[PDB]
Amino acid sequence: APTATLANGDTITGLNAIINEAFLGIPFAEPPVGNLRFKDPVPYSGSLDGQKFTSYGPSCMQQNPEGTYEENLPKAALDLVMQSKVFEAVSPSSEDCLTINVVRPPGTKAGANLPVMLWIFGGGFEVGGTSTFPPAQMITKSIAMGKPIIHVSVNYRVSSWGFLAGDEIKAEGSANAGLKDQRLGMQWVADNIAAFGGDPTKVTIFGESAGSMSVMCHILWNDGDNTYKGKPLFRAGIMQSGAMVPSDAVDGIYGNEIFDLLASNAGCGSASDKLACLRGVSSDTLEDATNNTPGFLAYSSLRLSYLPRPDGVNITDDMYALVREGKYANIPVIIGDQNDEGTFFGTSSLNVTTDAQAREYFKQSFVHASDAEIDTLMTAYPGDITQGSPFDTGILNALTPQFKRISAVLGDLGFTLARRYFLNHYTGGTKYSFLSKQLSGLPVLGTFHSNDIVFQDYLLGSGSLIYNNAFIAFATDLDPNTAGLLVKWPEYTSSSQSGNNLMMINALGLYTGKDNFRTAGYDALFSNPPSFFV
Ligand SMILES: *[C@@H]1O[C@H](CO)[C@@H](O)[C@H](O)[C@H]1NC(C)=O
Ligand SMILES: *[C@@H]1O[C@H](CO)[C@@H](O)[C@H](O)[C@H]1NC(C)=O
Repeated sequence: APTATLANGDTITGLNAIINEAFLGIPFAEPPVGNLRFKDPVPYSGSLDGQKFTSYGPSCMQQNPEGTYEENLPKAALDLVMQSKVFEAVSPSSEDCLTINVVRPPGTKAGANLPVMLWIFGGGFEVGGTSTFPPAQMITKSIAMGKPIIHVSVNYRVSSWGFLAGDEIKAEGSANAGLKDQRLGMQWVADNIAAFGGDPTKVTIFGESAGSMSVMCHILWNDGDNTYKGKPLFRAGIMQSGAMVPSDAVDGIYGNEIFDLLASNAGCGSASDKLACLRGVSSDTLEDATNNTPGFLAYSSLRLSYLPRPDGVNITDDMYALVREGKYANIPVIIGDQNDEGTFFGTSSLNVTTDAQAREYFKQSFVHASDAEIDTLMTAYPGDITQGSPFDTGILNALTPQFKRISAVLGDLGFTLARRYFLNHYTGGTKYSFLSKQLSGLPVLGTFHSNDIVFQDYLLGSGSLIYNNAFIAFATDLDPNTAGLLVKWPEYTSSSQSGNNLMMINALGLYTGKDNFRTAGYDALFSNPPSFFV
């Protein structure tokens, strides 16, 4: 059985899985229960000496997503969403969930000094666990290419438990507990990964969906100061679908509104101090109260109930303003998207069939947008069913007359043109961007949000060349191009550059292209980015 002795001298045992060795379920913070609820995580004080860490612990508490998709998707599309599992609640779950997991090449030991890939999971900041993202395909591929890596994944608090907001959270200085969980997991790696064979100065953080939005928050955290004990906590970042979070400050209208609603639902509506009251209620009361605020696949969709918000302390301002003001870590980044990011989210508003209904849906999801702004938005993404997402499928996939334009707006603001805005203002390091069209022709969803998880962790396809091989090459060497792929990946300087600046994936292989599509959407959306915050 593998062993490792932590920085403090505790010797722990892990698991020999033949194709790798796993140290699963190590606690890194005190259980955030009772009056530690919603507060910053506290370092685990306690001995792990003599203990065995052979299985994943429970995930943190999950919010029910509230989707209807399983009755509107064709069997082919549905089979693939079932597989990524990013839109499902994980089980088992517990408030005592803050554990970290280290998975390494067989025969690895202290002094091997391998690059470390730190994975951050993320379904809508409301669901997810580390147990649903198998490290074995990434590790087996790293060994095969002679660039072995260690895979570390960290649990963090999602939903009310991890991202409650409003005036009282703000006053107490407890905003964005979930991101602080991740950050403390990063410090733990800085202080203990050398004992497992890793090199703390070679950490690349990567994630997909809310986990990718998290990597962006970590680049902007403390105005871009990512150092811990005179060293950087990470040297590179990979963002699979997700850039800045389009959100109002922690004490803005919706953060407050969801707080009041949750406190009433938990039976704290008449408390003078609602946080004290919420730390008093039972785990079941808190879970039920949370499940009475909207889940991300409900009609509110990406007007998310729980998500990272600027607090003036650790995320000091509006994340678009921080990016154009240069307040970020200076690291090399890979950031990319699936071609049809918003189609899965489009299944939430399938009762919107007319333009007037569409106008009301945009006006209620974006409360800061003026009519003029909503008018420009609907001109940039017209009703014309050939111009929506799944992109370039003509008259196909139009579940409703508005499904494809709502899907185009959600995909772009949430993920695809938010990446372009970052790439056009980030000068912190070399930029590499990709866009996948691997699943072209898949009915209703196209190359949908989270399909990369299947080809990164379960199956091999043209996309695995980027999701495994290029990402291991980037983690090791800080250049994707050492993977030795058939196509050379172009460095991205800006969307207006001459020449191909995007690595692209189709059903058969890789090729390059340009990030110059839907410029009208990009100007409707990002001329004044606050107008479309939630
Ligand atoms: C948040 O910001 C303050 C400085 O404003 C700092 O003292 C604190 O440690 C930061 N928290 C984290 C988790 O980095
Ligand atoms: C669609 O359904 C939601 C509830 O699921 C409702 O609140 C909303 O107003 C409906 N919109 C239209 C245009 O029917």
